[PDB]
Amino acid sequence: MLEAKFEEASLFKRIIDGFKKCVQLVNFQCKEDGIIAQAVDDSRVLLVSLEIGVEAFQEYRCDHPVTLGMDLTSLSKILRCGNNTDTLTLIADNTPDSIILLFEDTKKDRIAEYSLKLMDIDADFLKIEELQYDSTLSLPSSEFSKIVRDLSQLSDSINIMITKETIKFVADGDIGSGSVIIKPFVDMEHPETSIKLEMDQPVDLTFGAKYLLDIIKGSSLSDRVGIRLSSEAPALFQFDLKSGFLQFFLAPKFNDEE
Amino acid sequence: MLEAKFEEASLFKRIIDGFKKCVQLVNFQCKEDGIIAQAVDDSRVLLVSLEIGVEAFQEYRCDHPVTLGMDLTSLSKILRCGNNTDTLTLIADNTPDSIILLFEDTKKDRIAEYSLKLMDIDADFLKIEELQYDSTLSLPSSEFSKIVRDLSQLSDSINIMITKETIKFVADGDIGSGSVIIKPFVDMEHPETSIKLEMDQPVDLTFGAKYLLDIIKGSSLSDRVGIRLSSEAPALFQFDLKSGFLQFFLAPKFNDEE
Amino acid sequence: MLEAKFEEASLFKRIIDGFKKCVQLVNFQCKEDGIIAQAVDDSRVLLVSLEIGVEAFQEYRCDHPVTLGMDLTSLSKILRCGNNTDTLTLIADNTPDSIILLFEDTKKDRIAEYSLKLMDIDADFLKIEELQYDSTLSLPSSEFSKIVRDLSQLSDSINIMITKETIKFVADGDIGSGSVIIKPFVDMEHPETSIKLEMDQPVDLTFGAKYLLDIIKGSSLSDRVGIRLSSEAPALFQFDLKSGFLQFFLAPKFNDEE
Repeated sequence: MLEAKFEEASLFKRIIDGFKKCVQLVNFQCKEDGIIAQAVDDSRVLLVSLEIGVEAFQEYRCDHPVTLGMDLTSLSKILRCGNNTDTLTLIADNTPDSIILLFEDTKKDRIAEYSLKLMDIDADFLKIEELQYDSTLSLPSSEFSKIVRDLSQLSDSINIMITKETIKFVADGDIGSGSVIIKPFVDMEHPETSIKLEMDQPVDLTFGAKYLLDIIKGSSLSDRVGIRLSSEAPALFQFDLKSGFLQFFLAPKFNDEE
Repeated sequence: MLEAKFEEASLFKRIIDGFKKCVQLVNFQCKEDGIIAQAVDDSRVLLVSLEIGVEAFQEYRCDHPVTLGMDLTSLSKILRCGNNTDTLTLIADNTPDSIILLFEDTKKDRIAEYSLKLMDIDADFLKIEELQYDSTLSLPSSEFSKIVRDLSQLSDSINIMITKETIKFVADGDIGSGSVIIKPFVDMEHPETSIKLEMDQPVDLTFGAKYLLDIIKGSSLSDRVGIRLSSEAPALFQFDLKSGFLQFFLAPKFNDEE
Repeated sequence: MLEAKFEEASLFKRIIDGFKKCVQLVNFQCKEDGIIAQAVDDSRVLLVSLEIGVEAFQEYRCDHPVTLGMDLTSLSKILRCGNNTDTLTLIADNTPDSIILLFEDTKKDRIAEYSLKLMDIDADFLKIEELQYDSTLSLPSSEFSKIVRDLSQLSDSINIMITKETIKFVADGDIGSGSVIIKPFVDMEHPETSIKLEMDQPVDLTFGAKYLLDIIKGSSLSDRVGIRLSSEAPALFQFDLKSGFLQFFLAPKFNDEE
């Protein structure tokens, strides 16, 4: 058996929106200590990796490990079916015929029960996070989202450049160009808004804006976004959940296509 | 002559939205005691039947009966032309060249007058309400609307099932399934929200979701919705107006297409 | 050099929306005393003419005259890139390679700099305002906008008719007709809302609704709209800026196409 009760369905809804772009079908490995899920896009340049621990649920129980393969368009369709604030419960049995999603509101009446037919997916799981990235920064998710959205209208390629205490986002395109330059600082009235940066090596990488636009919709899960960039590996964009994370690994455009 | 002054145009606007889906042209029989109107969809599985009495107007006068045949797309276009709160007045003469819609706001200046060319429709009027239905229920229009909207994304056929004190809405589809189960109760703090049910015979009927989605947009006219279901007749969905009603008769899917 | 600092980017954004409809590329002549710009639509029936004086800026400096030819779709794309309240600064040099747009918010950090490649446009500048128009009226921009939007759904041609103290807007079309009749008055509690009219000659002109819909989006720049109409010239619709204007000259439909 498996019973995972979210305190508010909105968290699961936004987690799956993190995947609803950018990728199609997903395996959800539920183990005794929580849920992991991974998904690669078709061009195989962006991996989405979710980890929800037990404390991020209001209740959680998994007797044996169980893998739930799900169509994200169909699961999203099912996930529009409550309020954001209803307690959504995932329920499955030993070898799962299908997953069962059980909503419940503050008015304990009229409980709604959906069921998603589970598909079969072959689980090629990737561990591609490095130990050392060339630079690490963190900034408010809102601010990263606006930078990406704005620059995405000038060209289809956004270029992130890190020098000593200087983070430069640039898009040069046919019509024109744009450049947002941010610098590290500590806001004392609100550590909400600070911009942290550790630079071990300057970086100059360029990413497709399609994918950065995909990545920034995790802003609805975390106040802040962590960006680990490296010339030797895909870049990592991390949104921290209440004891968990949603991660986007994105490969930069190559040298000759910059 | 005919002068029918709505206190607020929004009521007429929402009544015609009740028809703007699901059907195209409509006859409006205006008699000394108010307005009736009827309209069948093309597949001839859903009838929309409106009755507005005199008291639902702020003023009403009809010397002789008169039938106003109207294109609902065109009348809707005309009906976007004020505020929701302006006093809309229908005006016609003995044998009507066309209908005249006269708006007026709280600032008695700049009055706006539209005219809709009347068409010719042959009035095949249907009296298909039964005396006894197998079961009758009533529930808040908001709640019925959310049930229908949610379940409509899983399959194109919603199945209503009434057993002793148990009302079950179910959609099973290709991707998955959903089931909302409600039970009768009396809310004392708010009779707004109660769920009434009289069951003389259990029912198990299945309706096309296209049409239930059409039906639920009468939620903007009434706090509550009344559903009379029967295996021997089309189901009746009723929204009560201030001394009147908007009714949807919907034929269930047949036995072999369930 | 040229440095023109708007106190709020929203003004420039709305000015360019005034052009984003109805016309494609535009020359902006910046001289020592401010900015002028002109643009004709393809059918050559509507001219848009902007004049921003120095006081409409929070800061302004232009050493020598300079013409900035801009793609309005591309400049609009760039103009979605801040907040409405950031101080947008236009910057160019003696002979301009391209225009530079520099945003700045209340939080003086992270300043964003865009650049629009300038095109080459041949400046056929028109001075088509008359001395005497047949009639002049002024009314709230909101009210003119609603009249146009409403009447635009009945036909594609709106007909403005001015008699002694009577301003009549009419659209007769295939489906039906509509007519808004306004009359001059002075509101004392709010000169905001008054309707002024000087009639030297009655007018009966008819305008394509495509273009009136284009014209009314200047409502976001001025509380009021001034309409000079004449049978001997294109009609002039004027929105007054804080020491400036946005003007729409629109040729009426001819006599035989009324």
